[PDB]
Amino acid sequence: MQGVVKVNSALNMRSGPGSNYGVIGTLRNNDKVEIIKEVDGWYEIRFNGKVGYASKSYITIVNEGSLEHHHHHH
Repeated sequence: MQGVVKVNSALNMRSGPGSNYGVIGTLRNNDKVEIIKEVDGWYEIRFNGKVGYASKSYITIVNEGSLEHHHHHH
């Protein structure tokens, strides 16, 4: 499992799953991270030996049980 962060500039990381906790670090775009689990819609990721949560809007799950091959749109 590998999560991908998509942000125009940079996405802030938080110790708890909420904006109330506050930013504990800064994440860059195209930054591969390891997802531990999803709680309250928030994704648990680990970076630099630190554990926190990130917004699902800026995080896209890779291979979410996909199986389609050589798929073509329209």
